Amino acid sequence: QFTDSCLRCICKVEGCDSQIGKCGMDVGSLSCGPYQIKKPYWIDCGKPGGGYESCTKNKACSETCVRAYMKRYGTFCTGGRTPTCQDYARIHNGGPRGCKSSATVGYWNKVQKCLRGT
Ligand SMILES: [Cl-]
Ligand SMILES: [Cl-]
Repeated sequence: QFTDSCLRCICKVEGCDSQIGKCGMDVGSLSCGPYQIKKPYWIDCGKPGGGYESCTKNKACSETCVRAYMKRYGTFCTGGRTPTCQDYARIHNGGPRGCKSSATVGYWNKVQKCLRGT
């Protein structure tokens, strides 16, 4: 299962409480809030909340979205194998195929340093 420890370390790498109420475009598309959720991710997690900006600026609604996204795409990305936090963090960063993409390994390494207290 996608755990609170996994979620917390994804939050930390994305900016977490410092991004409550905030959106930005510096990553290359619009990303909002403590988990830096983009609009297609909010569509894919089931459009929780009052709207994209309303949900993803808010920590609790963002966590509803992330949890739904991991439940929906985790075993999709792994092809049926039980997912781990490595898979969940890599699909947060890279999309539903992210757990297989070399481009998300660096992101997992940052999450894993949080899980190790580095
Ligand atoms: Cl793991
Ligand atoms: Cl790469």
